[PDB]
Amino acid sequence: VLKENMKTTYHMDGSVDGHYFEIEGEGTGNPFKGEQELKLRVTKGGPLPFAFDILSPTFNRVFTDYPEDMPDYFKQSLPEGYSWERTMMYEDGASATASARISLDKNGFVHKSTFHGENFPANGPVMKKKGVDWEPSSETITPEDGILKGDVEMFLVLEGGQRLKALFQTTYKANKVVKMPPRHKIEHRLVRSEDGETIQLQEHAVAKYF
Repeated sequence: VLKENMKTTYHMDGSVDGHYFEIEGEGTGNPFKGEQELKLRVTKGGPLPFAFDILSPTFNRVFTDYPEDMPDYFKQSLPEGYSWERTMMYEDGASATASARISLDKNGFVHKSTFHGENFPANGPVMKKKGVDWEPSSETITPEDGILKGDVEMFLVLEGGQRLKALFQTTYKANKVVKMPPRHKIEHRLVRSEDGETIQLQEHAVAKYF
């Protein structure tokens, strides 16, 4: 079941323009408040030649503060969990796809993901490691049959305050029939920091009615 402090173990396999890498880590969060903290480590292919921010939204909508009367697609999917697939199109022609499965083991959540990135310009801000943080965002969640579609414009903040724009589209798929919500939005705030070789992420997400 689900408790007010849930742990996660993370593993990602990925590549960006031919550079293979793997990341492992741990998280804790309150899924009813929509808050989580993650500690991540590059275990293969480090150091990464690209800004970490292009990966950070891959690292679980169970951690969303949902109103009491709104159907919670992600919490309903437990214990079996859910999976998602995402495309990410940047304004400079770079593109990425990511996918993840969210399941449970004896300690809490198991988060397994892959990432594939392509055509990030060599002199662009991602390959120059100029990313600082994503802007807070508002993602439109649209039910279609038994799955959810997510659409969010994302803005990567660079050093100096310039933004790099991207369009994120996601399909969320529970393993079973759940009660579908209405069309709604999820507001996110994802913040990145570091402690030595450890990447730290914090997310707060809140579902809201239109």
